[PDB]
Amino acid sequence: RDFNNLTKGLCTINSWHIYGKDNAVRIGEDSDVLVTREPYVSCDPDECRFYALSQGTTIRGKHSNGTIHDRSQYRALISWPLSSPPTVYNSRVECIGWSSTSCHDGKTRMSICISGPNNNASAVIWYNRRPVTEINTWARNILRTQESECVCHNGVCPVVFTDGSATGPAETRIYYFKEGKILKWEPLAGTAKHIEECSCYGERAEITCTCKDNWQGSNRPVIRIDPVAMTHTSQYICSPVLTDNPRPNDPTVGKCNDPYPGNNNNGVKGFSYLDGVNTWLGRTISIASRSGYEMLKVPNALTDDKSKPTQGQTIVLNTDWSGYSGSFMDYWAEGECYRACFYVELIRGRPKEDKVWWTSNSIVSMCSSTEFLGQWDWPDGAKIEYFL
Amino acid sequence: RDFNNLTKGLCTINSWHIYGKDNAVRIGEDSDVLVTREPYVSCDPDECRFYALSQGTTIRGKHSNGTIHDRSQYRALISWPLSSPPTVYNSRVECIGWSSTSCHDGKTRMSICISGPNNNASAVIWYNRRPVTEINTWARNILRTQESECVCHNGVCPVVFTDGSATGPAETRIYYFKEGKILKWEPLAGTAKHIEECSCYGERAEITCTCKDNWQGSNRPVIRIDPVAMTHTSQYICSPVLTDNPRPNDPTVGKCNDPYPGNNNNGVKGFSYLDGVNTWLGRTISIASRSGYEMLKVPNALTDDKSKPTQGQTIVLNTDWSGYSGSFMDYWAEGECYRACFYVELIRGRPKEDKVWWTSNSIVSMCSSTEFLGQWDWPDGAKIEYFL
Amino acid sequence: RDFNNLTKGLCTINSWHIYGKDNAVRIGEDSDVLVTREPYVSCDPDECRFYALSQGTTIRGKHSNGTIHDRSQYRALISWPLSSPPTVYNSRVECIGWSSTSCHDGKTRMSICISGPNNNASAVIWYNRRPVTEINTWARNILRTQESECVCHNGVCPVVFTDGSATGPAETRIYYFKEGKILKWEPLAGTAKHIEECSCYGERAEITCTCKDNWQGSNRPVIRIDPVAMTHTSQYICSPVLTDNPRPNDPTVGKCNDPYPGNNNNGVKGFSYLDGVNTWLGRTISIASRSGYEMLKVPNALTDDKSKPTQGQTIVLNTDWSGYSGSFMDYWAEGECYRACFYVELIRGRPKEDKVWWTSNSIVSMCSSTEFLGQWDWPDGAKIEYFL
Amino acid sequence: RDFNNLTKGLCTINSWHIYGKDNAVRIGEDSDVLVTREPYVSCDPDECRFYALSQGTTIRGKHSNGTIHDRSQYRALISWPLSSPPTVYNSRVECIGWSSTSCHDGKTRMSICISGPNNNASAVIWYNRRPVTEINTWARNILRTQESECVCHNGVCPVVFTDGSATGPAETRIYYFKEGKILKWEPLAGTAKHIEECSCYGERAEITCTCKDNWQGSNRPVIRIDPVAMTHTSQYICSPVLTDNPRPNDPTVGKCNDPYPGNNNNGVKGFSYLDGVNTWLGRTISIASRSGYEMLKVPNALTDDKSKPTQGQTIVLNTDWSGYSGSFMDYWAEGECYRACFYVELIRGRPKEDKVWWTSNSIVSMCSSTEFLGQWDWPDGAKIEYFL
Ligand SMILES: *[C@@H]1O[C@H](CO)[C@@H](O[C@@H]2O[C@H](CO)[C@@H](O[C@@H]3O[C@H](CO[C@H]4O[C@H](CO)[C@@H](O)[C@H](O)[C@@H]4O)[C@@H](O)[C@H](O[C@H]4O[C@H](CO)[C@@H](O)[C@H](O)[C@@H]4O[C@H]4O[C@H](CO)[C@@H](O)[C@H](O)[C@@H]4O[C@H]4O[C@H](CO)[C@@H](O)[C@H](O)[C@@H]4O)[C@@H]3O)[C@H](O)[C@H]2NC(C)=O)[C@H](O)[C@H]1NC(C)=O
Ligand SMILES: *[C@@H]1O[C@H](CO)[C@@H](O[C@@H]2O[C@H](CO)[C@@H](O[C@@H]3O[C@H](CO[C@H]4O[C@H](CO)[C@@H](O)[C@H](O)[C@@H]4O)[C@@H](O)[C@H](O[C@H]4O[C@H](CO)[C@@H](O)[C@H](O)[C@@H]4O[C@H]4O[C@H](CO)[C@@H](O)[C@H](O)[C@@H]4O[C@H]4O[C@H](CO)[C@@H](O)[C@H](O)[C@@H]4O)[C@@H]3O)[C@H](O)[C@H]2NC(C)=O)[C@H](O)[C@H]1NC(C)=O
Ligand SMILES: *[C@@H]1O[C@H](CO)[C@@H](O[C@@H]2O[C@H](CO)[C@@H](O[C@@H]3O[C@H](CO[C@H]4O[C@H](CO)[C@@H](O)[C@H](O)[C@@H]4O)[C@@H](O)[C@H](O[C@H]4O[C@H](CO)[C@@H](O)[C@H](O)[C@@H]4O[C@H]4O[C@H](CO)[C@@H](O)[C@H](O)[C@@H]4O[C@H]4O[C@H](CO)[C@@H](O)[C@H](O)[C@@H]4O)[C@@H]3O)[C@H](O)[C@H]2NC(C)=O)[C@H](O)[C@H]1NC(C)=O
Ligand SMILES: *[C@@H]1O[C@H](CO)[C@@H](O[C@@H]2O[C@H](CO)[C@@H](O[C@@H]3O[C@H](CO[C@H]4O[C@H](CO)[C@@H](O)[C@H](O)[C@@H]4O)[C@@H](O)[C@H](O[C@H]4O[C@H](CO)[C@@H](O)[C@H](O)[C@@H]4O[C@H]4O[C@H](CO)[C@@H](O)[C@H](O)[C@@H]4O[C@H]4O[C@H](CO)[C@@H](O)[C@H](O)[C@@H]4O)[C@@H]3O)[C@H](O)[C@H]2NC(C)=O)[C@H](O)[C@H]1NC(C)=O
Ligand SMILES: *[C@@H]1O[C@H](CO)[C@@H](O[C@@H]2O[C@H](CO)[C@@H](O)[C@H](O)[C@H]2NC(C)=O)[C@H](O)[C@H]1NC(C)=O
Ligand SMILES: *[C@@H]1O[C@H](CO)[C@@H](O[C@@H]2O[C@H](CO)[C@@H](O)[C@H](O)[C@H]2NC(C)=O)[C@H](O)[C@H]1NC(C)=O
Ligand SMILES: *[C@@H]1O[C@H](CO)[C@@H](O[C@@H]2O[C@H](CO)[C@@H](O)[C@H](O)[C@H]2NC(C)=O)[C@H](O)[C@H]1NC(C)=O
Ligand SMILES: *[C@@H]1O[C@H](CO)[C@@H](O[C@@H]2O[C@H](CO)[C@@H](O)[C@H](O)[C@H]2NC(C)=O)[C@H](O)[C@H]1NC(C)=O
Ligand SMILES: CCCN(C)C(=O)[C@@H]1OC(C(=O)O)=C[C@H](NC(=N)N)[C@H]1NC(C)=O
Ligand SMILES: CCCN(C)C(=O)[C@@H]1OC(C(=O)O)=C[C@H](NC(=N)N)[C@H]1NC(C)=O
Ligand SMILES: [Ca+2]
Ligand SMILES: [Ca+2]
Ligand SMILES: [Ca+2]
Ligand SMILES: [Ca+2]
Repeated sequence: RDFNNLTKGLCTINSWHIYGKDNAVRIGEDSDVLVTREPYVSCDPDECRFYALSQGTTIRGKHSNGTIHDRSQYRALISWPLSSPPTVYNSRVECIGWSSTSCHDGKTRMSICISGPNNNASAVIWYNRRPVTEINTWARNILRTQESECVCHNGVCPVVFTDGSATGPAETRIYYFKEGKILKWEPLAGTAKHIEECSCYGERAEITCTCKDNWQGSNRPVIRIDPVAMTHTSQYICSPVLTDNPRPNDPTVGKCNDPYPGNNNNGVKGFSYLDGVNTWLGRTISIASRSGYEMLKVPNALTDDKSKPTQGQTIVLNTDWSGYSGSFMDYWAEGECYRACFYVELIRGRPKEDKVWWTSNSIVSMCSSTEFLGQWDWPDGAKIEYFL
Repeated sequence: RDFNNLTKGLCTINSWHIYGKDNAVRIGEDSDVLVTREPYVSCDPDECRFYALSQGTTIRGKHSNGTIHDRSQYRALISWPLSSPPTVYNSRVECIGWSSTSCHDGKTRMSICISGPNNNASAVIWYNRRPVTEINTWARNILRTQESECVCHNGVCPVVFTDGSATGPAETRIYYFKEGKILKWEPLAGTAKHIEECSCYGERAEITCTCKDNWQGSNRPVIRIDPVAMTHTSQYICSPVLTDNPRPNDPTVGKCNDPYPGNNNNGVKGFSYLDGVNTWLGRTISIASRSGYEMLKVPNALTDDKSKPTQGQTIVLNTDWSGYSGSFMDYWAEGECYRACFYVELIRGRPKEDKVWWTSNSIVSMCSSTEFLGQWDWPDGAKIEYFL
Repeated sequence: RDFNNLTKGLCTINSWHIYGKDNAVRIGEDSDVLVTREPYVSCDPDECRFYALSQGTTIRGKHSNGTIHDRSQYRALISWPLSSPPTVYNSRVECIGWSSTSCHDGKTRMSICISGPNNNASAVIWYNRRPVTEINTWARNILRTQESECVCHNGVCPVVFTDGSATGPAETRIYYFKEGKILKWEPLAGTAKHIEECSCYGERAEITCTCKDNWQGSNRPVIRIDPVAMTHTSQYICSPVLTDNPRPNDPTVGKCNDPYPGNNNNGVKGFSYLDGVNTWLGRTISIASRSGYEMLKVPNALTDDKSKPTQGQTIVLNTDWSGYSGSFMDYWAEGECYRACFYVELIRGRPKEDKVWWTSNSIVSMCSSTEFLGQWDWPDGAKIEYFL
Repeated sequence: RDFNNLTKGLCTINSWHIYGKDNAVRIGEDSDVLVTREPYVSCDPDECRFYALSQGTTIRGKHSNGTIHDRSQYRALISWPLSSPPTVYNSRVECIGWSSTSCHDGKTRMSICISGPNNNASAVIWYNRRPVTEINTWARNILRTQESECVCHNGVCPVVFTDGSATGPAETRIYYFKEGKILKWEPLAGTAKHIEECSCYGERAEITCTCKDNWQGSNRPVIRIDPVAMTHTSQYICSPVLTDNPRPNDPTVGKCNDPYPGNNNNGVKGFSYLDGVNTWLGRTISIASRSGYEMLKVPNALTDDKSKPTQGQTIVLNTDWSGYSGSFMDYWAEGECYRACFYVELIRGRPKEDKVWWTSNSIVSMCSSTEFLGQWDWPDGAKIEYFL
């Protein structure tokens, strides 16, 4: 109809309720489920769906062998109905590639897939299910993007890309697209020293992205975008409650404009909702691996370098595998505020579970409640032994 | 379009004709059919569908082992086309949880799923396929609901929940929702001493629910709701034709305001159509187990403590497994009256058939006919030996 | 929109072109295809679909054992997209039962399914996908109907039923339905001595049905219905080109008002297009079994007791299995005339191929061409050995 | 809405970006994927889809044995969602046959399938999913057509057919259809000596077809059609960059009106975009077999007998199997020009890989970019060893 405008602020997050869960690995042990990774969720005005990067093979299929690898010509961005698993028969291919993002602007959806060899990748921007724009690699070193939904305001949908090293300074760009066409792009500015896999959400005409500093930071970089002025700023979450993985133990004081040191060249895509006292941070429980997942209310985490938790909710037990996590919201729901939501990728198989030769995942997702709801843990649920 | 109003009375029930049957277990022996239990049927203005609580695994899959358990993080309310089986590929997830209800108000559908650990469950009310309201457990002991469709009148859809003990007094509440929001809730009143899994239907602006007294009664409790005044009453079916399971043998006189004794802490979800002489009761044939199923016309069963059958129809032979049963009607059919319908859950596997390690079911459903139709029996039809 | 009226006459049939073929048995050897029999084809104003009586199990499934049987509680009328096979995942259940008919009146579709034990069957008439009318058995001996599409005119859709003996006189009735309700019914009249499984088509406000006299006739009975006056007549195809199976060898002169003798208590559902010189008869090639299939142009077959073929087209070689055949036409196609179409059921398995324990079929269908097209034969195509 | 008119010219082709890839063989190793060959792509105003000739069996099924054969009664033209594989459950049958073409005219789609024995084949032209016209073989020797999409202009959709010898002169005809009806047909004229499997595209009210001279030419014949005047011309691509397979090595000067000699009675369906300096030719890398695939910019290839490449892009490595290739464009995209697209059939199995008994393929497709994008190679990706 008309382009959606981020006119509402976030609802008060007093807890998280269960939103969707596909139990993909459990079900796929005996049905035609595609092997995936790097999942996310994204809404259209009339439907919300699960998204991920297929590996072009079923879990039980013999081609599942070797799916620990990230980039191949057999990957594609696929979407499927909320809480169903990604099967061969219900999965819709949005585009071909090994890194993606996608978002609805209110009128139609823009999906972006990057493919190519390491030194010669290219992004192709689809709008209304047709290819419209193509961007060639600028640093010739794995052009890559969010791995979660982008956000639009009045037709303008900013997207963060990175090209270059994962263990040194790289070239991050913020592209402002409208109907799949490039209106403008900027180089990253601010104090964030390295940007990877941004998780974004929008409220009151501002887009907040919590990304990942693979190079040096255990605290997360944040990019705040003005989609009207088409400008942005960057910094790090000030809080001592560190949210990358692996990471050192929490200090008593964090860093606002520098990476918090202790772990180099590693991390995991993650997210946060930064809204004054209504601030909640997601993170793996383990400081060593992608294990467990919890949400912590840390009032003013973005700007207060001594902020610590005032409330929390466990999502996945530390005795269960987690993985990537990101933000999304249903911008087309009823009500006066946007309900914060997130998903957690539950990785199974390699490298942690190496008795099998594949790597896949299932999805669990939650949204906020103004109630103070009791908590449950939500594991993948599959028994690896069955796959042997 | 507009909210549906219960303006019609029930059609005269002279017999029952076959409405739907999915043969899920038979078919699932060699196809991707989800393991389920606690099924029901519910209509939208343009389609009627089968509903149930998936176990997040196929019947043939290795994860089917252990599906006798009621509550896990792998369950979800799913719906699928009438008479098809619940497959991985055609099942639509309505919400995540291990206890549910769902009903269309004429404009859109409300679905409710409760999830959580025993002492910390929570309900989330979805409307128009979006989460709108959340209710936290009030007694910290398995918050639970109908397991069959709710009913709406002018946008108001009452739902009965219970939280607390299954073998003592508990806290039952009647919530009146409109567009997924709570307009009001009451504690249970009347003479019903324990309420569980209510089966409801609406006619002439009144909603009748035949539930289950797990604690003491072999006769069924009944809750009659006024959706306009948002008030209700409760009692027991007076008739000596006892309809819970297990149960004692039928006496010559029943009880109108107290549970009829003889069996404690057990039962099965069931239903009835209470309409003066046009009254029909459903029940298992066996007084000891979920075996067989028959419909009995017992004129004035609700108010006459000596009422006995004047007609009957066998639905499932006593040599076949039955299970849960509930009511639903197509409130959007043509004609001057609402045609009473019901379903019977045909449970296969554990605990009765323990050579297999799973528990699932298929569905058979009937609706009333003004004709006096010949009868057939409708068993699940699967051979357990094939699964070995 | 509006009720369809049979305002056109048939197109000139100079040959038959391929219309649809599902290769169900071939495909089902390694995919989830339901076991069926008694198939047909029927069109809606915007789509034409394949129909059949499912056996409630896949071909490869263990429950396929015993599917030679005709009537069980696991059968249902299902429809699926033209030329696809009937799979567990794309098959839509129209109603439950072991004998059926279905037709679109221009506004919506009426489907009829009969179920029950032999001495207590009942038909339930569905309209707009809802049950509207029920008819109880009148002779208590396998109430049964067409097994192919009915035809409508201005909302009136006549249907032929038979109840009683298959090897003696029985009680055949012609019901005139409108919006699923009974406007009227007549007993069969005319000279046809036994009626079973009528195949019908409509043109110029008249409905012609070529049925089967199981009891005595090797020539086929014909019922011509006036859907406006709601009256009919009956006789036999006069031609010596006999079209039932099994049957004696063709004589030089046939019978117009009596069954042509030589074979008792047996036959196969079949059809014909009776249109003066534009007359074409379908029949198995073998006079002994359901083997082969050919179309023969026999000018004035209905009224000329010495009529013989003037042209022909082989559909299935005599070295291939055939089975039931019936008529249908797309009453919503463009043009000035109705294009005659038909299907042939290609039965595989029992009783002819008894190395397997199942009985199923695939479908081949043709429509007429005003051209004189070259001919091909169209067998099922499956290798039974593969199923062993 | 209205008939589409070829009002735009082609966009400038500076490179090719990835458009779609189904990884059918990889996925089909463990899921219900139909065996196919002779694929293509074609767009409707609201969706673009993959098309191919099914073999009426899954790859893993036992009936896959023998699928190297081209024509059987078990083949059919099927279409399915872009980039999904052709499965039993998502494939839509357009018509029955072993040679086809299909195109949308802006209002609805016309699909053509030819079936029959070698000496008695016939084409049936479907429009709006209904059979409208039939054409009988004229030379009684494998009536055949494009194997890729046709193109329409103001309702007129020209189609090229050939009937007769594949190793001598044959009878090629250009049919001009409108709403499935024949407006006119011509015999082939011009200098092309043999025509087979034309690949066509339209721009600025002209339709260009790059076909295949099976008999003598290693250079490709080209037919340019005027859909308004309903006339055409024919010649060969003048360029020395030879594009058939097998073929001799490239000379320094090609032939404009005669087949370039060196290889007789063999070839492969292929295509080209002939647009002055904006000219790009596709071809297998190997001069001996269907191996590899590359796109070469050869300015003025059609008219310049000494034209050589000025740029290029590898699509499939010479160490990977290729096969048929053809053109299509989304005539309903936004923008001022038509974006040239093409697909490459990646054949697996027989005759090159004879350890398996089947022959199938997957699809890769690209469209043009005005950017100068980095290149990747796109192989089928399946491991034949897995199928053993
Ligand atoms: C039914 O449901 C309800 C609803 O969920 C249940 O109630 C919930 O219970 C939760 C668990 O207790 C509770 O969650 C905790 O909240 C704490 C904050 O509240 C307390 O402090 C505030 C502020 O003073 C008070 O207002 C309030 O009254 C409380 O006293 C959080 O602080 C908790 O998180 C910390 O502990 C958990 C382990 O429980 C860690 O995993 C987590 O990371 C936090 O601790 C680490 O990080 C901090 C900050 O740097 C460190 O100081 C600390 O030492 C830890 O550091 C180590 O571990 C991390 C992670 O591994 C590592 O990185 C680091 O290096 C160190 O090694 C926790 O979030 C809910 O708030 C509460 N909800 C409500 C509404 O009440 C109820 O119990 C359920 N009922 C039943 C019967 O079960
Ligand atoms: C073709 O189709 C038609 C249509 O279906 C067939 O006709 C139907 O036939 C049915 C079976 O006969 C018949 O059903 C019965 O109806 C009885 C009522 O009708 C009779 O009584 C009235 C009132 O006097 C008369 O008007 C009428 O003329 C009849 O005489 C019911 O009473 C029957 O139910 C009871 O019996 C069945 C077993 O048949 C039990 O399973 C059932 O539970 C009922 O009996 C128990 O409960 C009562 C009440 O408390 C006890 O008194 C009794 O002892 C039983 O108690 C024991 O068992 C229960 C259950 O296990 C246990 O809990 C308890 O503790 C005890 O142990 C039955 O419903 C249809 O009405 C009739 N329909 C029509 C339209 O005619 C026709 O036969 C078919 N044709 C062919 C050829 O087959
Ligand atoms: C390319 O395609 C075209 C198009 O299809 C091919 O041409 C077609 O060729 C067909 C086969 O020849 C042909 O079909 C036959 O048509 C005959 C009628 O035409 C002839 O007679 C008329 C009338 O005189 C002439 O005008 C005309 O010129 C011809 O001379 C039919 O009579 C044929 O059917 C009979 O024979 C077949 C076997 O071929 C039987 O299966 C069939 O049942 C018919 O015969 C039985 O029944 C009759 C009637 O009672 C008996 O008299 C006779 O003895 C048979 O009876 C026995 O068998 C039956 C069945 O088993 C049994 O019940 C009974 O008891 C007995 O045991 C046949 O239909 C097409 O018309 C023709 N089409 C066109 C447009 O030309 C062309 O050949 C193909 N090209 C190539 C290269 O292959
Ligand atoms: C990142 O991405 C970019 C973008 O893709 C990469 O850059 C691309 O690199 C490509 C590979 O180098 C390049 O493709 C080549 O383009 C050549 C034309 O450009 C050159 O010539 C022009 C004209 O002078 C100059 O303007 C320009 O500056 C260049 O110098 C083509 O000529 C190439 O094709 C020929 O070679 C390939 C092998 O590479 C053959 O397979 C192909 O068939 C062509 O050669 C055969 O045919 C010709 C013509 O008849 C014969 O003369 C020749 O001998 C060959 O003949 C034999 O082989 C054939 C086929 O088997 C057989 O039939 C025959 O009988 C003989 O046996 C090639 O197309 C892109 O244009 C370039 N793109 C851009 C935008 O720059 C970049 O490298 C990537 N980066 C990294 C780090 O990898
Ligand atoms: C989001 O904001 C823009 C205004 O920036 C709205 O766009 C106006 O919409 C009306 C109706 O479409 C037009 O007549 C105005 O000219 C539009 N645009 C501009 C850019 O001025 C848009 O409608 C808003 N979206 C919603 C859902 O309200
Ligand atoms: C059910 O009853 C309510 C009246 O209680 C009907 O609601 C009225 O509908 C008309 C048209 O929508 C409005 O103009 C009235 O104001 C509506 N409501 C009220 C609450 O007064 C409703 O239309 C009835 N439903 C149907 C199907 O007739
Ligand atoms: C089939 O015939 C009936 C007439 O018998 C047509 O019905 C008339 O349709 C118009 C528009 O719906 C009404 O105003 C007339 O009263 C209708 N009916 C009768 C029974 O008189 C019907 O429209 C015809 N169908 C078609 C497709 O033309
Ligand atoms: C393609 O061209 C034809 C003109 O040749 C357009 O057809 C005209 O369309 C308008 C509206 O439908 C009619 O009133 C004219 O009579 C139409 N036709 C002719 C043949 O004169 C057609 O609309 C054009 N297509 C598009 C998409 O613009
Ligand atoms: C305190 C529980 C009382 N109660 C109603 C039961 O135990 C019911 O028993 C039965 C049962 O089949 O008897 C299954 C139900 N299972 C299910 N809905 N998943 C279960 N309810 C819950 C919520 O687990
Ligand atoms: C008294 C029965 C006479 N009759 C028409 C038959 O026996 C038909 O025979 C055949 C048959 O293939 O010959 C199958 C039919 N099977 C089927 N429609 N399920 C069956 N009809 C019924 C209703 O069972
Ligand atoms: Ca890091
Ligand atoms: Ca009880
Ligand atoms: Ca007979
Ligand atoms: Ca050649």
